[PDB]
Amino acid sequence: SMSVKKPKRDDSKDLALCSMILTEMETHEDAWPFLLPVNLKLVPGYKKVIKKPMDFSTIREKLSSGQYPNLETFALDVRLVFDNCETFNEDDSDIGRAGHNMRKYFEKKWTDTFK
Repeated sequence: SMSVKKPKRDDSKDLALCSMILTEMETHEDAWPFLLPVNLKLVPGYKKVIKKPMDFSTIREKLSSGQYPNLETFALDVRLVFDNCETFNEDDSDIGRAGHNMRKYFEKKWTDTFK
């Protein structure tokens, strides 16, 4: 509350560390459904159904330009990429399985780096 604060967690390396995680997600062999925005002209149903599209390139641009106020807003956009994928793709598809694999990979890196 006013003039009463928990001890200051060091957040000075968060930008760099989120960049490294994002590099490792970019270079994973199952990243290919997630590298670029879904083409809304060429994928019937996507625009109407997926209210907030998100992809790795868009997270990279937001990160590089100071559009994440903190490390949690960064994790929300990463998770959004996988929630969107589950919304549109069957579990038993190459893309559906890719999404599950990447989400696992992300959550471990996140825990090991920050928890």
